[PDB]
Amino acid sequence: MLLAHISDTHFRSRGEKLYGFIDVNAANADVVSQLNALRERPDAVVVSGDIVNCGRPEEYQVARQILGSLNYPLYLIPGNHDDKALFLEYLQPLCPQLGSDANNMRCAVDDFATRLLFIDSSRAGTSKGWLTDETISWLEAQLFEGGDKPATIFMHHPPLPLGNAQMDPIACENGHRLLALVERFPSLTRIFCGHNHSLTMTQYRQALISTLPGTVHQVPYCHEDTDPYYDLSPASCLMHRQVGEQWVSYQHSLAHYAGPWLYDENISCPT
Amino acid sequence: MLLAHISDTHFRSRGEKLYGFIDVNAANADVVSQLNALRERPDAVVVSGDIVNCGRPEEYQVARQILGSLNYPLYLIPGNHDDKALFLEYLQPLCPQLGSDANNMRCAVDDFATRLLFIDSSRAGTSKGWLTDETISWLEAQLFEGGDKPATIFMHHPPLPLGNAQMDPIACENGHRLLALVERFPSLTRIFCGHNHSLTMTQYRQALISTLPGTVHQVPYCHEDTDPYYDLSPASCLMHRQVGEQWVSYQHSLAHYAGPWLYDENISCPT
Amino acid sequence: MLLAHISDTHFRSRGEKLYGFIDVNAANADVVSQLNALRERPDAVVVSGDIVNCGRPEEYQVARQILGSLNYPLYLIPGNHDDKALFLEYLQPLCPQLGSDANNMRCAVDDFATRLLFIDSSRAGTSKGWLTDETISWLEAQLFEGGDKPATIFMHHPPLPLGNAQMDPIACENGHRLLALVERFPSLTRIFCGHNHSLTMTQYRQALISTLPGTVHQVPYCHEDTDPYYDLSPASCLMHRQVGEQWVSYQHSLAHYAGPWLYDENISCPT
Amino acid sequence: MLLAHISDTHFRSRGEKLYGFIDVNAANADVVSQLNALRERPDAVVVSGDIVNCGRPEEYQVARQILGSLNYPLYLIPGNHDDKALFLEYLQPLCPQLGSDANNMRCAVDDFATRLLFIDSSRAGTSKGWLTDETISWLEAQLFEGGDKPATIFMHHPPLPLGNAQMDPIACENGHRLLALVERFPSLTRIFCGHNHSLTMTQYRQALISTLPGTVHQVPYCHEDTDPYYDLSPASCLMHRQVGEQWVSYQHSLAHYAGPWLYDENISCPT
Amino acid sequence: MLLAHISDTHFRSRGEKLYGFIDVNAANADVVSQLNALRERPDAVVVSGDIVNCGRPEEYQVARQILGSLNYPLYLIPGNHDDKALFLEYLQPLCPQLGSDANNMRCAVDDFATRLLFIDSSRAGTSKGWLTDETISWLEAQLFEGGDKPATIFMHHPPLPLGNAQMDPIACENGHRLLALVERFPSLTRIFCGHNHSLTMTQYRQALISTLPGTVHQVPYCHEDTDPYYDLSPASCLMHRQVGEQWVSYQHSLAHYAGPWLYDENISCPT
Amino acid sequence: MLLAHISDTHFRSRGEKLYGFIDVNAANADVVSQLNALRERPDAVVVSGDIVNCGRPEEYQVARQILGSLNYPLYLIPGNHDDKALFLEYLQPLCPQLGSDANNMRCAVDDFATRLLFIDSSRAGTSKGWLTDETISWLEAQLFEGGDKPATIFMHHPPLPLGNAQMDPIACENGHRLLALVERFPSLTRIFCGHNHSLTMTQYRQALISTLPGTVHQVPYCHEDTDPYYDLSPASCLMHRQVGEQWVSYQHSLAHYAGPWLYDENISCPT
Ligand SMILES: [Co+2]
Ligand SMILES: [Co+2]
Ligand SMILES: [Co+2]
Ligand SMILES: [Co+2]
Ligand SMILES: [Co+2]
Ligand SMILES: [Co+2]
Ligand SMILES: [Co+2]
Ligand SMILES: [Co+2]
Ligand SMILES: [Co+2]
Ligand SMILES: [Co+2]
Ligand SMILES: [Co+2]
Ligand SMILES: [Co+2]
Repeated sequence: MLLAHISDTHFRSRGEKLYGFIDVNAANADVVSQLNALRERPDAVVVSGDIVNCGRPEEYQVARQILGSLNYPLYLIPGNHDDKALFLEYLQPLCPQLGSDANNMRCAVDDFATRLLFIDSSRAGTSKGWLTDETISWLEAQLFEGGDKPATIFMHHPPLPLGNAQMDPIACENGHRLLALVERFPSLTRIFCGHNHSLTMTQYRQALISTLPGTVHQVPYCHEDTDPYYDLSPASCLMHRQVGEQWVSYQHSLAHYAGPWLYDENISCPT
Repeated sequence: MLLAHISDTHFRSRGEKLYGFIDVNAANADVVSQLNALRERPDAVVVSGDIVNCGRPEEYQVARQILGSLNYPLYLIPGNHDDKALFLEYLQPLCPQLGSDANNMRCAVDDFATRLLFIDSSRAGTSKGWLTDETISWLEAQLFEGGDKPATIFMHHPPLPLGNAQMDPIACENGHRLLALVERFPSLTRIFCGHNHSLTMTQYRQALISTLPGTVHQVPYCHEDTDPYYDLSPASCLMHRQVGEQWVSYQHSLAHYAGPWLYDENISCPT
Repeated sequence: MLLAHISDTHFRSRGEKLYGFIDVNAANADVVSQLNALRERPDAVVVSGDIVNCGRPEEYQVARQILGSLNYPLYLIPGNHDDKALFLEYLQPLCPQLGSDANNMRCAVDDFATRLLFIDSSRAGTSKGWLTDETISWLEAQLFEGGDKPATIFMHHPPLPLGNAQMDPIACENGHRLLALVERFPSLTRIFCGHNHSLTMTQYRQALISTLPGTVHQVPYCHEDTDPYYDLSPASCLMHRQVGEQWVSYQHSLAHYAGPWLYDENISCPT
Repeated sequence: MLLAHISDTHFRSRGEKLYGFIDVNAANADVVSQLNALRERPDAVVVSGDIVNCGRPEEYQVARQILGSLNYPLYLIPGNHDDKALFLEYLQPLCPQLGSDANNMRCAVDDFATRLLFIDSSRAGTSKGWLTDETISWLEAQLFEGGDKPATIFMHHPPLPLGNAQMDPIACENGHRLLALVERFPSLTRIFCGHNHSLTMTQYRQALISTLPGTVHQVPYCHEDTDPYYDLSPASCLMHRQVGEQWVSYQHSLAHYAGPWLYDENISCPT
Repeated sequence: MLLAHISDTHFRSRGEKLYGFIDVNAANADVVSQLNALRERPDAVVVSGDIVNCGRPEEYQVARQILGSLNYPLYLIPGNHDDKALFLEYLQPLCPQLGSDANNMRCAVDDFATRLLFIDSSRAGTSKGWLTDETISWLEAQLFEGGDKPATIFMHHPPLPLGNAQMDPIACENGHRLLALVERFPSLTRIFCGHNHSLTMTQYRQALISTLPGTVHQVPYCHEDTDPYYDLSPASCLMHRQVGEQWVSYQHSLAHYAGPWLYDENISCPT
Repeated sequence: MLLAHISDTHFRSRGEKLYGFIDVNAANADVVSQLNALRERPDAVVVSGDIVNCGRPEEYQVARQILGSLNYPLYLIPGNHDDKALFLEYLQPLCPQLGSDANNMRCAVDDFATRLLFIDSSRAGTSKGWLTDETISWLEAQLFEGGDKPATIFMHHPPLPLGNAQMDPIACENGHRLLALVERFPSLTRIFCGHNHSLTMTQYRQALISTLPGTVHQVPYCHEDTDPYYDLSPASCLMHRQVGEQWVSYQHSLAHYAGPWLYDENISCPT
C-alpha cells in the first residue's frame, strides 16, 4: 500500500484565480503531473479536500478534468467549500464507490492490510464540520465487522481542537462522536484531515490524528491571533506506506527545489 | 508549553560550507533570527540534531555562537555527526542539565504538563543509533517513578525502521528496547527524532513517533533506492504546544515566501 | 490621515495579460489583498492611475471588480490610458464625488488637516497631459476658499520636465499653469503624480512634487536614451501620513521578500 | 550634475556576514560593480551611511577596498555605526576634503549649479544624531556666504521626527537647529539622509527632506510598533541630477529583475 | 545576415496552458518582446517549430497574433505537432513564400551570402519525420542551381539518430535521404532542427547539424532511459551571423538573469 | 565514450568571491556534486578552462580540492587566467599525462573511438592565445601518425575570429596555423574551446568548432559593442558522447529548475 494523499485543491473555474492572483488551477495541474511522474508509484490518490473553492459547477468541471488526468484510482471526499450535490454529479464517476446518495457519501476500502474509511464531514450552510448519526453508525458497523484489522479514517474536518485560533472554531463541531469511537475501537489507529491547510498532528489513545497542508496555499497556526491569514508557503502532501506492521506517513514536497545530489564522505568532511 | 523543535543543523567551520556549496551557517543564523523574532514566543528550543557536521572543534565554536544567540533556554542532544566529548565541552554551558559526563548525556524536564526526556542515541564510530544499557534503565526509571504525567522523548535516531532505504539501516539498532518501554508504559506518548531530515511519522501503541526535517538540507524518502540523496527542498521545524490534555505538533516553515494576506469572503467568490 | 497611494494599475480585460505576458490583473489583485491586509490601516486608497491599459469597457469591468474589493474608500483619477466616459461609467460608483460630468472629473476632500485635491490631467487623443482652464479656475477657487490650510494635489501627469528622455515629451504639456498656481498659493505644498512609473521627486518653492512607481511594471529614467523601455523591477506604493504638522510619505514595498527579523545588538556585533 | 547616492552599506569583516546571514559585503560589491557599469555615468558617488556595522578596523579594511573599487570620486559621511577616528583613518584617503580632524569631518562642494554640503551627524556612544556647536555654525557660514546658489545637505540622521516608531527616538536630537537654518535661508532646498533604511520624504518650507533605502537590508516604517524590525525588501539608491533650475532625484533599483523590453503600441492593445 | 532562430513554441489556445500549468502563451509573448527589443537587430526570425501544440485552429489564432507582433520578416516551418492545412491558413500570410500548397510547403532565400533552405519534415498521423521525394528533388535542384554558394537547411526533425533514448525513435525516419544529399553537395554546410527541445549538435562531412532548445519547456537527453521527460530548464535560441566566410551560431539566453556588469582588472584580482 | 566537458571555472582563494560577489567556489562545488551525482556517468571530465582567476597558489589550493573531489578521471588544460608553473604544481597530480614540463603541457588520449587531443593555448603576459612552434608540430604528428581514427582537440582559446567584439581580439592569434591542419587532415573533426564563456559554434571544412559556456558567469556575444560585459545567465556544460560513427555534443544545464514531469498525450491535448 502506497498512498499519495493531497487535499484542499480549491479549484476555481476555467481561467479564474483564487482571490484573483493565486493560480490554483495551474498549481494543481502541476501537482498532478508531479504525482503521476513519481518513480515509486502509489496505488491510489486520496483527496481529503475542499476540492473546489466556491462549489460552483464550472469549478467542478476544472476539477474533473485535472483530477481526471491523474493516472491512479482516486478516493475523493467533500469539504466545507464543496457542494454535496455537484460533487457527486461531477466527481462520483472518478470515485464510483461514493454512491448515488449525495447526502451519504462514504465508503470502505478493504484492499490493503489497513482498511481505509472515507467519510463526509462537511455540513451545508456552515464552515464547521458535522458528523451525522448515520455516518457514525456506519462507522461503528465498519469497525465491528473489521475486527482486529487496523483502520484509518479520512475526513475533511479535524475531530478535535488543535489550539489554532483561526481554525478551531470551524473544526468538526461534534468531533467528540469520533473521539468516542476511537475509545471504543482499538483497531482505529489513524485519522487524516484537510481543512487546516497545515501539517498539524496529535495522538488520542491508539490514534494518530493529523491535518494535511494544502496543494496550493497554506494557513499558519496562530494560537491567539484570529486574523484569517493564508500564505504561499511551500506545499507538500503525505505519502502513506504500509511498512510491515507500521503505517508510515512521510511528507513529500510539491515545491520545485535544487537537487538532489549524492552524499560523499570526502566532500562532507575535507582535510 | 510551547517548544520550537529544530534538528540536524550540521554546522561547519567559520570559513566553510557544507559540501562546498550549502551555506549551513548562514541558513542556521537565519533560522535563529527567525525564531527569536516569532510573535508567539516559545518557552524553549530543542535541537535533536547532528549539531555539527564533522565533530570538529571549530564547528562547535560556530554552533556555540549561533545557537548561543537564541533568546531562549535550549535543550541540546547529539547525533552521529557529533563528538560526545566536544559536544559537552562547547554546548554544556548552553544546556547545563546534560551533566558533566560526556558518555551519559541525558536529562528530564518537569516544568510542563508533559514530562520531557532528552537522551543521546549516538554511538562512537558508526552512523547507527544505540541506547546504552543505562540510558534504557534511566528511561524506565523516569516512566516508572513518573505516574500519570505523560512523557515525550527526544532522541536523534528513530527507534524503529520506517521503510526508508537510506535511513533504516542507520536507525537506532536496539530501538526495539525502547518500543518495549512503550508497550509497558501507557504514559509514554511522544517520541521525536532527527537523523532522517524528513517529516515521517508513525504510531506504535499510544506513542506518536515522528522524525523532523533538517534546518537546512533534507533527505528524501525512497523505499527501493539506496543512493545517498540529499536536496534543498524547504526547511521547516516543529512547534510543540500543550493544548489542554493534548500535545499538538505543527509544522512551521522556515522558508521565505509570499504572504500572508487576509481571507475575504467576497474576494474568495466574486459575483 | 493615512493614505495608501498606488497608480498605473493598467488593468487588462478578463483573461488577458499586459503585452501578452505581464499578468497585471493578478499582480493588482495581489496588491489589493496586500493593501487590505495592512496592520496600520489607511483611511483611504488613492489611484492616480492609468487605471486600465487600453480604455476598453471589458478592462473597466476588471478594474471595477478588483478595485471594488479594496476595503477602503477610494479616490480615483483618469490617465492618458483611460477613457473619460467609461471611467465615469464604471468607476464613478466607487468614487461618487467625481461627478456626473466625464469632462470635468475632479473633487476636494476636506476631512484631514491637509485638504486633498483630485484632478484630471488626461487629454483625449494624446499621451501628453493637459490642464484645462476650468480645471485651473476650480483649483484657484479651492485654494482661495481653503486659506492657510495646506493642500495637496493628485494628478496623472507631472507638471514639469524631470529630465526623463522617454517621459518628458509626454509630461503635462501646459504644466506651467500649475507651477504658477504654486507660486500664487503658499498653502499648496504637495503634488503627486503617476505616468512616469517611477519614484522621481523634486521641489518648486513650497511644493514637493513626485511621481509614483507603478503597481506592476516600471519604466527606468534615462536622460538621453529615448527607447521606450519598461521593466519588472520591484513595485511599491506611497503611504501618506499626517505627522503633526508634517505631511510624510514613505515607500511601501509591494514585492514579496524575506523577513522581517528583529535587530539584536549581540547578533549585530558578536565577540 | 549626476550623483549616485547610496547609504547604509554596513560592511562587516572579511569572513563575516551581517547578523550571520545577510552577505552585505557581497551585496555591496555587487552594488559597486553595478554602479560603475552604468551607461549614463554619475559625476560622483555619495555614501551617507553607516559605512561599517560595528566600527571595527577590519570592517573599514573591507569598506576601503570595495568602496575603493568604485570608478568615481566619492563623498563619504559617517553614521552612528561608524567610528570617527577609524572612518578618518581608512576612508579619508578616498575623500580628502573631510579634513584631518576626526571630530569635525565636513565639507562643501562648489563644482555644480547646486552647492553640496557634507556633514557628520553621528555622536559617540548613542544612536541619536547631534549637530555639534560648530557644525551648525559652519552650515550657517556656507549659506550666509553662499548667496543665491542653491544648497543641498547630506547628513546621516534625519533632522526631524518622521512618525517612525523605531527611527524617531534615534533621529538627530537637536535637528530643530537645522530646521531654523532652512526657515532663515531660502537658499537651502534639499536635505538628504541615511539612518532610516527607507525612502521617506517630507518638505519643510523650501526644503525637500528625504531619507534613503539602504544598499542591503531595509527597515519598515511602523507608526505604532516599536519592535526593531529589518527585512530584505528590494534595495535601491537615489540618483540626483541637475535639470535646468531643478534638482531631481529618482530611485534607481539595485535588485536584479526581468527586463527591459520596448513598448510597442500594437502589442499593448491588440485587435 | 543576422538571424534569430527559435523553435517549438507549442502555442496553446487563448487562455489555456501547456499541460495545464506551463504558460507557453505568456512565455512566447515574452520571447517576442525580448526579440524585438534586441540592440543588434536580426534581419529575420526563423521558427523551426512545433508552432502550436495540438494543431487546433484556436491555437493558430494565438500563434498568428503573437508571432505577428514580431517586428521582423518571419520564416516559419511546420512540425509533428502542427497541422499542415491550418498552418498554411493562418501563418502563410506571415511567411508568404511557403506557397499555396499545404502539402509542399518550402522555400529558398537568396538574400544572404549563404542561401537558406526551408523544408517541411513533418508527416501526417505520426511523430516521426519524413522527407518526401518531391522535397528531396526540390532540394537537389536548389543545390545544383546554387553551385558553390554555401547553403543551410532548416527542418523540424533531425536527419540522424543523436543517441537520445526518447527522441531518436521519433527522429526523421528517412533522414538518410538528406545525409546522402550532404555527401552529394559540398556547398550544403548547415542543417538546423527543432523537435529535440535541446541544443544537441554533430558533424557529417562538411555539415554542422544541430537541434535547438525550445522557447519554453525543454527535454533532457537520456541515453538509455525512455521515460518521456520534459522540464522547465532555461530557454534560449540561436543567433546566426555571417562573419566574413564563417557561419557562426551563438546561444542567446531567453531567461531573465542578473547583469551584465563590466569586467574590471582591479576588481578581478585585488591586492 | 561519455565526456562531461566544463570550462572556465575561475576559482578564487578560500575566503574570496569573484569580483567580490560571485561565489565561484560554491557554484563549482555545486557543479562538482552535480556531476558526480549524474545517473548516466561520464567516463571522464574535461576542464578546458581558466581553472583559476588570478593565477594564485591559494586559488590552485581551492581548485585542487574541489576538482579533486570529482569521482572521475580528469583532463585539465590551462587558460590565460592560469599560471603555467602553478597549474602543473597543483593540478598535474590530478592529470599525470600533462607531463612535468610546464611549458609543453599537452597530451593525447587513445582509449575511445575518437582520439582526444589536449593542448595549452595560453601564453604568459597576454590574454591572447598562441600555439607554440612545437605544440603545432606535436598536433601534426598526432594527425599524421593517427590514420583514419577521428580526432578532437581541446584548447582554451578559439582558433579563429567568431565576430565577438570582446572575445575576438583575444582569440588564438596564430590560430590560422591550426586551421591549416584541418585543411590538410580530414581526420580532425572537432575543436572545442573555453575562453568565450558562451556556446558559439561554426564549421571549417570537416571540423565542428565550438566554444563553451562557463560553469559560473557568462559573457554575451556583441558584434558592435566592445564594453567588457559579463553576466550570470544560466551555466551549463557540454556532454560529448560517441554514438556509432557520430560524435554528438549536447548541452547539459547546470541551473536548478522545475521538473522533470512525464509527457502524457491526454494532458497535452485535453477534450
Ligand atoms: Co475547509
Ligand atoms: Co480548505
Ligand atoms: Co544523523
Ligand atoms: Co543529519
Ligand atoms: Co500615463
Ligand atoms: Co502608465
Ligand atoms: Co544609522
Ligand atoms: Co543603518
Ligand atoms: Co516535434
Ligand atoms: Co516540440
Ligand atoms: Co580565457
Ligand atoms: Co574565462
